[PDB]
Order: sequence, then structure tokens, then C-alpha cells
Amino acid sequence: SARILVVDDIEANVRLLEAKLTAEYYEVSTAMDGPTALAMAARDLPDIILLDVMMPGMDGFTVCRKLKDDPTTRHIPVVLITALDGRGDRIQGLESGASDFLTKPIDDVMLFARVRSLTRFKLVIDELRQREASGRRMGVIAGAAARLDGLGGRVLIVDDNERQAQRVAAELGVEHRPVIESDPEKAKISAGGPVDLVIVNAAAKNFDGLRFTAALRSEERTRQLPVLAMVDPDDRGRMVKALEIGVNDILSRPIDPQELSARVKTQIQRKRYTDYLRNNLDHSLELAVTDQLTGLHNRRYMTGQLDSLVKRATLGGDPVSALLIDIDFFKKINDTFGHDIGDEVLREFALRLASNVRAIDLPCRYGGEEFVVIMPDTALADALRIAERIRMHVSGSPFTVAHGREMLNVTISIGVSATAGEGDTPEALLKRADEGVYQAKASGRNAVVGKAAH
Amino acid sequence: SARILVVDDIEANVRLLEAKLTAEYYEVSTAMDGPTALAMAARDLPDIILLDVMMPGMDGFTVCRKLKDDPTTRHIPVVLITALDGRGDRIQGLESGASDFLTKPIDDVMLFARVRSLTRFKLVIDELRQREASGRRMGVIAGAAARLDGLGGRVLIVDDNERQAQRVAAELGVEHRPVIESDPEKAKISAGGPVDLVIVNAAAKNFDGLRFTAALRSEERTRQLPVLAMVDPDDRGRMVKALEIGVNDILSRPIDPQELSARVKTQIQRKRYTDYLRNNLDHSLELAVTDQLTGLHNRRYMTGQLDSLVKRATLGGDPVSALLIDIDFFKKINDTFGHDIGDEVLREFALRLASNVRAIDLPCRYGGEEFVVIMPDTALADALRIAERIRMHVSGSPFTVAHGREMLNVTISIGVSATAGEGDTPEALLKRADEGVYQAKASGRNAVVGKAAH
Ligand SMILES: Nc1nc2c(ncn2[C@@H]2O[C@@H]3COP(=O)(O)O[C@H]4[C@@H](O)[C@H](n5cnc6c(=O)[nH]c(N)nc65)O[C@@H]4COP(=O)(O)O[C@H]3[C@H]2O)c(=O)[nH]1
Ligand SMILES: Nc1nc2c(ncn2[C@@H]2O[C@@H]3COP(=O)(O)O[C@H]4[C@@H](O)[C@H](n5cnc6c(=O)[nH]c(N)nc65)O[C@@H]4COP(=O)(O)O[C@H]3[C@H]2O)c(=O)[nH]1
Ligand SMILES: Nc1nc2c(ncn2[C@@H]2O[C@@H]3COP(=O)(O)O[C@H]4[C@@H](O)[C@H](n5cnc6c(=O)[nH]c(N)nc65)O[C@@H]4COP(=O)(O)O[C@H]3[C@H]2O)c(=O)[nH]1
Ligand SMILES: Nc1nc2c(ncn2[C@@H]2O[C@@H]3COP(=O)(O)O[C@H]4[C@@H](O)[C@H](n5cnc6c(=O)[nH]c(N)nc65)O[C@@H]4COP(=O)(O)O[C@H]3[C@H]2O)c(=O)[nH]1
Ligand SMILES: Nc1nc2c(ncn2[C@@H]2O[C@@H]3COP(=O)(O)O[C@H]4[C@@H](O)[C@H](n5cnc6c(=O)[nH]c(N)nc65)O[C@@H]4COP(=O)(O)O[C@H]3[C@H]2O)c(=O)[nH]1
Ligand SMILES: [Mg+2]
Ligand SMILES: [Mg+2]
Ligand SMILES: [Zn+2]
Repeated sequence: SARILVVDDIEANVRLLEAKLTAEYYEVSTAMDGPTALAMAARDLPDIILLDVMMPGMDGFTVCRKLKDDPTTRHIPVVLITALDGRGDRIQGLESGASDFLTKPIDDVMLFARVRSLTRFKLVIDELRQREASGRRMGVIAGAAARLDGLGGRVLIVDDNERQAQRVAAELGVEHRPVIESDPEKAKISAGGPVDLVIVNAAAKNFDGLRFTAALRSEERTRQLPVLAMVDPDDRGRMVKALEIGVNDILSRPIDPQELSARVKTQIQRKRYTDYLRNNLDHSLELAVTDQLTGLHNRRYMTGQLDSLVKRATLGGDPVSALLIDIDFFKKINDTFGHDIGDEVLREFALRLASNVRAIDLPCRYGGEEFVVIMPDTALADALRIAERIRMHVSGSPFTVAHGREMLNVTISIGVSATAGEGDTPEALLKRADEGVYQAKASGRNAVVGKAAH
Repeated sequence: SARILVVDDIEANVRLLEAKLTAEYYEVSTAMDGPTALAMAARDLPDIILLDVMMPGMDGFTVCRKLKDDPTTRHIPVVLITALDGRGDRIQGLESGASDFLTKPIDDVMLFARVRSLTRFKLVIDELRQREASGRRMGVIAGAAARLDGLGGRVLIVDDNERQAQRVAAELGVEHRPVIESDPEKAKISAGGPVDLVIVNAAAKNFDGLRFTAALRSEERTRQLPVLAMVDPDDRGRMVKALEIGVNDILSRPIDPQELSARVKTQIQRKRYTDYLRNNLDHSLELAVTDQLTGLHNRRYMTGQLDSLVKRATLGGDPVSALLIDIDFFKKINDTFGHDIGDEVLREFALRLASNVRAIDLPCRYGGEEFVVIMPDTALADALRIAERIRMHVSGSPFTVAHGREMLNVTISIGVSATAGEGDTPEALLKRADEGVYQAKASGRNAVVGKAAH
């Protein structure tokens, strides 16, 4: 399935790993020191590299760093092999560029869970690299907005262990936007909304987290959704089961902050690369989920996502907010200047909008001239403030119209609203936002107006 | 992962199957008789149906037939459960519409191999049905050529057991185009060519068939190729392994003609559904393997396939033939009549070409006006005859030009060639055919001319 380069200074650890891997029909090469590994990686371009941190002369951290310095090998996932008490090693491993970790003595189930995961990721890395090897001509100048970190990202934690769920949220909260669900039926709804990753407790007390995963896998809206399962390290059949059922990778308890950070980045990056490929690239009807001109989301895609979000909010829990933006006198711009100038303005606006709103929000080409931002887990009072932030960035700087040679002042009107309890509807939320835009032009344009229920 | 409906009259066989399936986190419903099963299938629309052939009043064959009479349930894969000596059952099962089979007493590994396979197929069945639920508007009027049977199709048999390989080829030769390789290294090359399915002996003597399968899975050209493995049923570890490495489904030895025919249909049909979905649908550069106007293959796509075909032919074994077609006075048609009339001519010709040549051949839009057909396993003497067949169908009938309101005579000139020996190349092959087309015009067009290596 893949070509693996194993690196360790002890010729015995290398043979044991080599034997285990080729018994599962991987193609394995070896290196007993750093310089050898770097030369072989550049020559062979392996799919992944298993790298021991402890080596005399040049250690694994140095090798890992050097693999990222070389533009030829940068793209190859590196797994570091650490000792039992490997906190220091994992922290240093992260800053030296490692993709994930494995602990000695090596657990076979972890070993293969890890290789399969990064192998799957390597497929999409290679595919994306092929695309980029075509442009030069317009390096997709026909598209913009395009986030490909593993960072930001809405992470749904499905766990009835309050204490642990809350710790996992706090760990992921610096680099991500976590959300907790303890009811599995409520989680099913959230999960069909804009979620980048699900983390499920496979050892929960009140629901079967594997039965929940299988459910995600049997419905269109959640079938491609990445899933990490938290598992008890003493229950081996259960770990095997989870991987057979389509869990992407597993996190042993107690949950290690550095392992957590790493597996999460992996899965979110895999998803984003995958999505980026699905889109871009050419055109189509009902298929289609982005706007060609701006590179924002469709209305089609947005209403799908907004359906789940509002449904979740009506069963208690956090509200959703909606912004309806209209560019002031936009039709008058299409007349007195060209439609080509009009495109330039639409693209520039889309860029500033998406820049100043979270990756987990949903900025959309709602219509020809109107834009919408759906914001999960956001109250009206916060959404007003966000709208003012967007309003300032567009009004605070002139747009570059005629292919570099002219400046153009632009302002927007924004209407704002948030969900409100058991009766509320997507239709009703956007109607309130629509009233808000209408009143913002009644006050004299270039303003923000909130509309609440009731 | 999926919703399964199990049907059998003995409330105990049903409970045992139900228990096994829900233990793997499938969603299982049951029916104890025919009328119940039909009502439940229509109401629930399960992903697959497991159906016992023996029931009083209304047997499984009748149920199966009735499931295919209903336009609501037609699309659902049905697996028939037969007795030990089930030849009569399997033959009747095929003519009543079954997708595959399982033998009592039920083997758990077969059971799940069969469910996972048809589940994966059901994903693509549902995807295709969603597309078709959009048109009415132009039911892809912008696409023509589209084979979606499980029939025809080039099947590569990778096996060093002469007698068994040759017997499988005979069973497949009625409905398919089989090819035998006994050398795995030669088969690796063959498999990168235009192949719809590989069948590998997992119990071979001179090579490891699982190592061969693994190698297919680790290269872009062969990664997506359906594989069936022939297995000794007494060796369980080996069957399980094959499934882990990526074998799509397995075939018990000695090989049963009806089981063989069924799994082969599944795999080839799944592949074609998938390929049709990747194409059609919108547009793109280097990505894109079909011509938009005609729906034939790209030149890019063709040259890829041709390379593997010629590489294989230079290492011994059967030759490859190439037709180069040139529509006579085509630029003159573009002048006196419109480019819209030319498009209509290019579509008609494409349709007639594709219809009168095998599905395992590669008809292509080679340039703006010129066309190429590559033919695997075809000697020069046969290519000449095939070129004449095409030439007749195009000149034997007038084309319909102006949206039905004007008819038009059209002829073609064809150059024909075939590989020869160790030295040969794609470059040389096409060059030789190109001289054929040159000479065919020098005779006065509407002709065929072959060019032999030397
Ligand atoms: N969906 C969404 N919600 C938004 C957005 N902007 C603000 N909010 C919501 O409003 C709350 C208060 O935002 P803040 O006043 O800027 O106060 C913020 C801000 O000072 C800081 N902060 C958090 N994330 C970022 C960031 O990405 N960039 C910057 N510059 N500051 C941040 O942390 C504070 C608290 O953050 P939170 O706990 O998340 O609580 C946030 C969040 O729930 C947005 O673009 N999208
Ligand atoms: N005032 C305010 N502005 C907000 C807030 N949330 C988002 N923004 C604005 O939206 C930009 C993009 O947010 P992002 O997509 O989440 O992408 C963000 C996010 O992934 C991450 N980030 C930065 N600060 C924080 C933080 O405090 N908490 C978290 N979880 N992530 C952060 O870095 C990226 C870049 O951050 P920025 O340069 O600040 O650029 C931020 C910021 O200008 C907020 O709560 N308050
Ligand atoms: N079937 C059909 N319907 C048509 C056609 N042309 C316009 N419409 C419909 O008429 C509405 C108003 O068109 P508009 O006067 O150009 O007013 C437009 C235009 O001013 C602007 N706009 C839309 N697309 C673009 C664009 O790609 N570039 C620029 N610069 N402006 C655009 O936004 C406004 C709203 O556009 P829409 O939301 O699409 O709403 C459009 C659309 O639903 C057509 O050829 N066929
Ligand atoms: N790749 C390719 N090769 C072609 C094509 N047409 C003919 N050949 C090759 O030429 C041989 C003789 O063809 P035949 O004279 O029509 O004699 C044929 C024909 O009478 C019959 N036959 C086979 N397949 C078909 C079919 O799909 N339709 C029809 N009508 N007859 C067929 O069986 C005979 C032997 O078939 P083969 O053993 O395959 O041997 C075939 C095949 O190797 C083509 O479109 N594509
Ligand atoms: N004279 C001649 N013509 C050939 C040959 N091979 C292909 N063709 C022509 O190409 C058409 C399509 O072939 P196909 O795609 O393989 O699609 C074929 C093929 O899948 C299958 N088929 C028919 N006869 C045979 C056969 O004798 N052997 C096999 N393996 N398949 C057959 O039925 C489909 C329809 O067959 P047709 O209606 O005849 O329509 C055939 C036939 O007109 C050949 O060897 N000789
Ligand atoms: Mg060491
Ligand atoms: Mg029975
Ligand atoms: Zn009111």
C-alpha cells in the first residue's frame, strides 16, 4: 500500500519494525543514522517516515527539521518514536515538524492505526501537489480564499464524561473552536452542520460511541466526517473494533495534549485538502458547493448547513447568528463602471469578509450582489460587534478597481439576527436579518441594525 | 454503516444473522415471509437485502423478481442464501435478478466480505440516482456514450495455474474479454493498461498474489482497480488477510461459474458507475479524461493507456493495433456550413464509432478533427477488417445535420497499424498509422490503408 522508511540506530529495533510492516505488505526501507536517512528520503521520496528521536551524532529532532528544510521532502509525514515518558520529546517533536507520535515499546495496533491514517493523508497531499505543478499560468487566480492549515476548525466532542470533555475542549481551545455534546441524538444533528472533526468517547457510560460512529457513516451528510475515538488502552478488542468501523484514528486515555494536538491537525488538514480538491476544479450544478467568482460557499451549501444549525439551537443550547450584507449602490457600480470592475469589487469584498470572520463561520454568495455570514454558537450581542468589525474593514480602505490604476470607496449595510428558542426557523432568522438590512438603508446606509424575536 | 433487511421463514436463522450483523454495527430489520419483505423494502428502502431462497407460499426467487418489478426497490442489491449444493438455485437466482450469493451454513468471513462489497456498490448506486433525479432539462444531452452494464469489460487473470486460469477465461469469455498473465511482473504492466477488473490467485505457487495486490494499491495507475482474489476456503487467515490488503471481494475455490459471473458483474458495474460520476460532471485541465463535445476519451488519457499497452507488447505477448481516423473534407464542412453543423457531425461520428467498436477499446478525440482507436490484443489483419466495418457504418448512412432538417453524406480515411517486436514505441505506432491516413487520401479518400513494421 505504501513505501515506508524506518530510521533507528539500533539494528534490531529496525528489523522488528521492518518485519511487522512487510508482513502487512508495505514496502520498507531502512537507515541506521541521520545522513543516510536524509539521502534515502530525497532519493526514494517515501510515503511516510518512522523516525526514532534518540541517535548519536545527529538525533531524530535534527533529522526531522532537516527533512522539512529540504523542499523535496517537506511534504512527507514524519512519525517520531519516543520513550515511555515522552512529554519533553513530544513537545520538541512538534516544534521540529513531526506529524504524529508512537511510544516505545511499540503497540502493533497503534503502529498500524498511525500508518493507515497518514497513508490516507499522503494520498491527498500528493494529489494537491500534482495540481499545483500545473499552474504557473494563473495559479488559480480564479479563486481565492483558501485555508489549508490544520488550525482553526470546529471540533465536536461527543462525551458524557464532563471532566474529560471539558479538559479536551480547553486543550484544543487555543488553536481550535471546540464544542461539547453529551446527548448522542443532539450530537447527530450538530454533526451534520459545519464540523471539521468529531472526537468520540468509545468508553462512554450512557451511549455506545462506536454505534454513534456507525450512524455517522450511514448518512450522506456525515459520511466523510473525520472521527477520532478516545479509547481505554487495556481494552484491545474495542480499539480494533473502532478502526474496523471507520474511526480514522484513536487516542489512548488518559489523553496526551501533544498527541491530541497532532492527530487533530492531521485529520483537519486531510479534510481541507480533500474539500479543496472536490471544489476548485472545474464546474457543475447541484453538485456544486462554492461560488465560481468569489470562492465563497453557495447558497445551496449554506441553507443545508443552516438547517442543521437552527435545528440544534431549537433543542436548547447555543444560538446561531446570521449576517446579511449588501454592498451599497452596487448596481450603480455595474452601470457607471464596467461589469469587469464589478467583479473586482465582488472578489475584493469576498476576500476581506472571509479574512475578518472565523474559518468555522460560513461566508456565502447568497445572491448576485448580497452576501451572508452564518456564525455558529454566537449570540446577537456578539454578532452586532462582528458586523461592525466587517463594516470598518470595507469602509476603512479604498478598493483597487481598474486593474491597479484606480481606487474606489465602498460601504456596506448589514442586518443581524440570532435564533430564539423552540419555534424558530431558518426562514424566520434570515427574514429578521432581511428586515435589518432594509432599516440600515433607511437610516442612510453604511450601518448595522440588529433584529431580535420579539 | 448500512441498513440491512434479512428474510427467512425460520425464526432462528433470522435471529442468528441479525445478531452477527448488529454486532458489527449494521442496522438490521427482519421479515419472516415474502409479502412482509416486499412491504418493508418499499417502506424502508434498505441498503441491501439478504434473502433465503426456500420459503413456503412465496419463495425467494419470486420475492427477488418482485423486488425488481417495483421501480422503487429495483436498485437494491439482493443476496440469495442457497443450500450447500446450490447450482440450480444460483442459476435460477441469476435469472430472477440476484446480485450475489451466500452458501449455508453461513461463513462469517464470506458474509461480511459480501455485505461490505455490496454496501460500497450501493453508495455509488445512490449517487448516480441522485444525478438522474436532476435532469429532465437535458438528461446530459451534452453527453453521449455511456455504458453502464456490468458486461463486456477486460478482465485480467493473474494466475500461474494454467488449467484454472484457462477455465475461468472460458466461463468469462461469453460475456467478457478475458486476458491471462502468469508472470506477476508482466501483469503489473498489463494492469496499468485499460483493465476493468483483476482476478488474482491468492493461492498461487510461483508468486504471492497478496503481494501483487498490495503493489497495485501503492501506484496511482492501479490504485482504483477492482480486484477479486481466488482463495482456498480451508485457509481462513489467508482470506482475512486478502480483505485487509484491499481485495474487493473473494471467490471460493473450486470456482463456481454463477458466483464468478455475479461478483464480476458487481465489480465492473461499480467501476463504471464511479468513472461516469468522476467525468460528466463539469470541467477541468489535467484532471479530465473525456472530450466535452463527443464524450470520447482525451488524448492525454489515451497516451497514458497506450504506453502501458505497448510496453507490455514489447516484452512478448499479444500486439496492440491503432486506427487513425480522419473525416474527409471536414474543414470544408466548417466553411460552407456552420461550426454548429460541424459539432453535430463530430457527435454523430463519435457515437457511430463508439457503437461499432468494443467497450474495451479506446476510441478517442485525438485532435480537433482527427480520431484514434487503440485496440488491445489485436493483430494487424484484424484491425484492417475492423477499420472497414467502421468505414461502412459511416458512409452506409447519411448524417443528420441542421437540427434534423437537412441530411448529409460523410466518408472517412483510415490508417492502420500494429506493434511489432522489442524496439516498438507509441511514437512509432502512431507515426505508422499516420502514413496510412496520408496514403488513403492519395488513393482518393473513403479507404483504409495498413502499414506493417517493415
Ligand atoms: N463565530 C464567531 N464568533 C465570534 C467572532 N468574533 C467574536 N465572536 C464571539 O464573541 C465573543 C467575544 O469576542 P471578543 O470581544 O473579540 O473577545 C475575544 C477576543 O478578544 C479573543 N479572540 C478569540 N479568538 C480570536 C481570534 O481569532 N482573533 C483575535 N484577534 N482575537 C480572538 O478572545 C475573546 C473571547 O473569544 P470567545 O471565547 O470565542 O468569545 C467570542 C466569540 O464567542 C467571529 O468572528 N466568529
Ligand atoms: N476581534 C476578534 N476577531 C476575531 C475573532 N475570531 C476571529 N476573528 C477575526 O477573524 C480572523 C480569522 O479568524 P480564524 O479564521 O478563526 O483564524 C484565526 C484562528 O484560527 C487563530 N487564532 C488567533 N487567535 C486565537 C484565539 O484566541 N483562539 C483561537 N481558538 N484561535 C485563534 O489564528 C487565526 C488568525 O487570527 P487573526 O489574525 O486574529 O484573524 C482573525 C480575526 O481578525 C474574535 O473572537 N475576536
Ligand atoms: N434566467 C436568467 N435570469 C437572469 C439572467 N440575467 C439576470 N437574471 C436574473 O435577474 C436578476 C437581476 O439581474 P441583474 O439586473 O443583472 O442584477 C444583478 C447584477 O447587478 C449583480 N450580479 C449578479 N451576478 C453578477 C456577476 O457575475 N458579476 C457582476 N459584476 N454582477 C453580478 O447582482 C444582481 C442580482 O443578480 P441575481 O441574484 O442573479 O438575480 C438576477 C437573476 O435572477 C439571465 O440571463 N437568465
Ligand atoms: N479489440 C477488438 N478486436 C476485434 C474487434 N472485432 C474483431 N476483433 C478481433 O478479430 C477477431 C475476429 O473477429 P470476427 O471475424 O468478427 O469473428 C468474431 C465474431 O464473429 C464473434 N464475436 C466476438 N465478439 C463479438 C461481438 O461483440 N459482436 C459480434 N457481432 N460478434 C462477435 O466471435 C469471433 C471471434 O472473436 P475473437 O475471438 O475476439 O477474435 C476477434 C477479435 O480478436 C473489435 O471491435 N475490437
Ligand atoms: N463483427 C464483429 N463485431 C464486433 C466484434 N467485437 C465488437 N463488435 C461490434 O461492436 C459492438 C459493441 O461491442 P461491445 O462493446 O463489446 O458490446 C458487445 C459485447 O459486450 C457483447 N457480445 C456480443 N457478442 C459477443 C461475443 O461473441 N463474445 C463476447 N465476449 N461478447 C459479446 O454484446 C455487446 C453487443 O454486441 P453487438 O450487438 O454485436 O455490437 C458489437 C459489434 O457490433 C467482433 O469480434 N466482431
Ligand atoms: Mg535510538
Ligand atoms: Mg427458509
Ligand atoms: Zn414585531
